[PDB]
Amino acid sequence: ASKRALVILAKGAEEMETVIPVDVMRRAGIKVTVAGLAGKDPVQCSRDVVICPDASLEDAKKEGPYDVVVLPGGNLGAQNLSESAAVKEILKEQENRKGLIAAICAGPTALLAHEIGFGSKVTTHPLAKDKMMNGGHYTYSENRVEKDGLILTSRGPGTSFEFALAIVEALNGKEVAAQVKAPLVLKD
Amino acid sequence: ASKRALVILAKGAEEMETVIPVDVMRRAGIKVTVAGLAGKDPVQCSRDVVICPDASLEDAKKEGPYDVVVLPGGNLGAQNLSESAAVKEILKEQENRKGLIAAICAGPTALLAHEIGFGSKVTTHPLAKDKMMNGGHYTYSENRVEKDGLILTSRGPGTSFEFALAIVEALNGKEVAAQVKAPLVLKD
Repeated sequence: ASKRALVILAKGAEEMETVIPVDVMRRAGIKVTVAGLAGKDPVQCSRDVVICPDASLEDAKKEGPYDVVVLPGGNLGAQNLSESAAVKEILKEQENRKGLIAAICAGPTALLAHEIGFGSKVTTHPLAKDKMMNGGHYTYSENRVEKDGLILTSRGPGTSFEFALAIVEALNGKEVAAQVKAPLVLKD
Repeated sequence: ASKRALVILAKGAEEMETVIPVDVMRRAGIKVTVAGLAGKDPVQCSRDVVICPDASLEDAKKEGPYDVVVLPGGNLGAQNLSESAAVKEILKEQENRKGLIAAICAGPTALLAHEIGFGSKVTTHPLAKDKMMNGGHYTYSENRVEKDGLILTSRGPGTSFEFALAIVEALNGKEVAAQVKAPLVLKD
């Protein structure tokens, strides 16, 4: 009866956009797997924070399905996610089974690379808008958090808490999200 | 001409309160050393995020002095910081040379354990107030960020961005903090 989350961690990922959702989701009782794109080895994030993943993406792929797949941002991290065939397979499968897909900042540009969720309203970091909108396959939003169907997007490191709590609300409901939120000392 | 920051990382530390200041400070051009209390080995944080430190605290101690010493929160992380003699030596030295000391959430309780900054106005996480105020050696504040002399404190994971930007402003000034802040997409 426990929900499961997959966080895909690639070199150059924004470590704040990786750790906040993982932390907040585990506070909500969600079983989170931080899967290294390139294997089990430690991952050097965009600001040189080094994180040890829980598993390789190859191994975590076999232990699905997941209720949410989370794509952190970071320009170079998002590029690595966009070039990976394993990520394409995971996202297409998740879209087919109508599971939740969550991406923040530059992360949503991986959805375009893999042709995921065309026609959805999405947001990105302001600096990633032009890349996300190449071809006009999505409709752009400036909301700090945007959810259209099974596609949940957010804008930047400073929206990471709202992004993470939106996932919790989608998976575990509004009451759990509010309980998890109070001890964090968030402003609004 | 480069400012230097020391972040002391112990088991049970709150990984969000560790990664946000490190990331934000490196965005500000500050040279940050994430020093493992127990050595160079990876550190399991409070929500099971595993971080590889840049150096052992023993090694980082020799490469001082630092313009700021940063103590993350996390109840068990703060207890480990409070029991460490090496931390006592670093903090007392930092206080004598009138360097900045920054602690967030449960982190400020390590200041009480090591008799640092008595008489200062400080804040903590609401759940750590009673422990911080044992003996009445400080004056308590409910501000999200509190700075009294060389003691800078903050309340919780949700104040981590404001806590980190206050450090940048103290070290590099108000203009740099504002430049670093804009791309984060913070609300206020």
